[PDB]
Amino acid sequence: SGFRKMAFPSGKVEGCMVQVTCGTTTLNGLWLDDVVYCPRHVICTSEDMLNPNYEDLLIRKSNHNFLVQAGNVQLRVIGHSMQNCVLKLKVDTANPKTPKYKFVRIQPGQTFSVLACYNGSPSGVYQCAMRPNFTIKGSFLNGSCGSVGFNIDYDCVSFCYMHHMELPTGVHAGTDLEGNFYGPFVDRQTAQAAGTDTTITVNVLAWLYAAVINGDRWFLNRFTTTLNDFNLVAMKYNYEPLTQDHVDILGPLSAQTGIAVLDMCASLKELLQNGMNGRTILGSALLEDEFTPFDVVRQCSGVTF
Amino acid sequence: SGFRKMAFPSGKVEGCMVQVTCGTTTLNGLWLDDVVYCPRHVICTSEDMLNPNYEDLLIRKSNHNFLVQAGNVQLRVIGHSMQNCVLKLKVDTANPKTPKYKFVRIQPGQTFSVLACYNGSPSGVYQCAMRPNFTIKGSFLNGSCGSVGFNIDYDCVSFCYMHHMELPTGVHAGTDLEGNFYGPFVDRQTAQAAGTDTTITVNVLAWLYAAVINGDRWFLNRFTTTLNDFNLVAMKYNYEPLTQDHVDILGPLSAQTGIAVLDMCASLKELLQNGMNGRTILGSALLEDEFTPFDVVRQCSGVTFQ
Ligand SMILES: *[C@](O)(C(=O)NCCc1ccccc1)[C@H](C[C@@H]1CCNC1=O)NC(=O)[C@@H]1CCCN1C(=O)OCc1ccccc1
Ligand SMILES: *[C@](O)(C(=O)NCCc1ccccc1)[C@H](C[C@@H]1CCNC1=O)NC(=O)[C@@H]1CCCN1C(=O)OCc1ccccc1
Ligand SMILES: [Cl-]
Ligand SMILES: [Cl-]
Ligand code: NA
Repeated sequence: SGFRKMAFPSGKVEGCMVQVTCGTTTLNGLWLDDVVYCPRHVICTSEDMLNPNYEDLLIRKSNHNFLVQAGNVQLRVIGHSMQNCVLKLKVDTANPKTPKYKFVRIQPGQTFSVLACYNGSPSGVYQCAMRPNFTIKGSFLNGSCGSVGFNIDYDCVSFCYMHHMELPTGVHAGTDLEGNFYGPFVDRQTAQAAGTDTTITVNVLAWLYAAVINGDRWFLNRFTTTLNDFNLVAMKYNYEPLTQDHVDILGPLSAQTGIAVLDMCASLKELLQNGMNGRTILGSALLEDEFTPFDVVRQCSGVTF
Repeated sequence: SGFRKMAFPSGKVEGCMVQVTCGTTTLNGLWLDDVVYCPRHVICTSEDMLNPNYEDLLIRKSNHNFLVQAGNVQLRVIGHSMQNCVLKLKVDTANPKTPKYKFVRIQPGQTFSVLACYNGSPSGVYQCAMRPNFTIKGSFLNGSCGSVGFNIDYDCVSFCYMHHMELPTGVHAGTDLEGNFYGPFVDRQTAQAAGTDTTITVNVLAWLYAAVINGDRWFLNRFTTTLNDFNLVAMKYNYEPLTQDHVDILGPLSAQTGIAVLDMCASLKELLQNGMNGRTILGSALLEDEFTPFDVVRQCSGVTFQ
């Protein structure tokens, strides 16, 4: 028993991290097969970072302008191209540690593991969720750009995030591995506000199920409700709407606990209206919303990679 | 910016995890060089778990009674020895993925990363702290025994924990890699229970410093305290005593923020008195005690956001 914020084992990703330098700029790259992926703003100076013409800055560059370092070995760049906000550096050597992988784009509410890296060296791993406002609450310092987020399924790494930005409130923004930003953000040094965030309702429900599985039951009650009535409460408390799909997705946890979703929705409804009355749930005084239904089942069933 | 429960990258430990089977019993082992370390209760049967005589159980085993599997490769056991509550199986192959490593026994309050494993395969990684009562608040299911805890400061893996038990309150107990338990626990199914736990005061203060570094000062106040007056108050909330060693360890964080340690103690005293009044600190509505001073310096910027 027990319930912890748990990240995927990071070893398959660690073997892919490299250092990329262009001029005085150094950040991290992802080395898969014979291509290194990194943020396109590696080609920028600070003057460029206000209003960068990435089109013109890249046609000025050549292969020799890029230094790629894998551990203590230099990788020779033999081609370069841009895809959206990502730079693709073709190198002369295929990464012998390349895992089975695919590039995926995740939806708000979904979670992933971040391997925070500096100068091509992994530093730490933690679990994040894509917020409804398309930011992530990460932990990133200067030099972390190019760090990636991922999920693992059996032996297959699904890369979903590359780090690019920190916003004025200290939350973070990035792209998928095809260089498309999550959220209404652009890669330049301008003030860009994260939109007002909301709470991920289906994940709060998933975490309440985890609490029941772990013996925390004080919030269960005799009442049930309907989607419509609950969604009016959700909107009142800046929670995301709950859809029938979310109810279906909570099936496995509803099957494991023998508690109906609209049953649990009535519990969450009262928690929002009355608070916790000085009690905690799974060691938290807040309603936690960065565990997905899949995250709960995987952790409570010991799934292995 | 940001502040997260941050584990070490687990790859160096993943390459050491194997499956150990004896009889119908399977758990995890740690393969370093030509030795596989695992909990000695892998040799137990249903009856033997209340008062196992491990010396008598082990002398009856042959090397071929131990099946060690590294992924898809069977490792041949060529010898075995028991050290305290750990079994050491000599194998005929040295692990080519063995990292630079050492064994360290940690003190209560220290943190480490746990690589939770089942059947020799990693499931996930998370941060833990050794509680003052020598338990850890883990996430462990049947089959997780032999999973290990570690730090990797400066590219050297320091193994500090091997998982052996879940106690009736749902918390967890185990050994160092020399097989000595943390706390008063034993690898028997006889009634055991953890002592009353307490909050790791020096870690809470470290985390309040992290909050200041990241730009939050709402909880500070104009007062100070003596060390002894602080401990008289904090112990009324089941906080561990704060020692001069702890004050010294907090020095670098005090220097970076300009907040004297005993002035931060005065803030904590008021936070215990008042609660947070609807506010949060670094995203939490409770006072967090599983970040050490070292952890905060590891993760936070060296430049305070004034
Ligand atoms: C990230 O770009 C990085 O790690 N940079 C490494 C070194 C470097 C690369 C390119 C150019 C110069 C230097 C960095 C990571 C941030 C910094 C702090 N925490 C993080 O997560 N991200 C950025 O600097 C990005 C690049 C485009 C602009 N930007 C950014 O964060 O803008 C926010 C902003 C800052 C100041 C003023 C206005 C907006
Ligand atoms: C751990 O031993 C394990 O993973 N076992 C897997 C299969 C197996 C191996 C060897 C022998 C038998 C079976 C297991 C992990 C626990 C279970 C649930 N969560 C966990 O972390 N730990 C145990 O079962 C240990 C072994 C010695 C006794 N024990 C235990 O947990 O007993 C609990 C207890 C009962 C009464 C009083 C005090 C403690
Ligand atoms: Cl220690
Ligand atoms: Cl109070
Ligand atoms: Na109900």
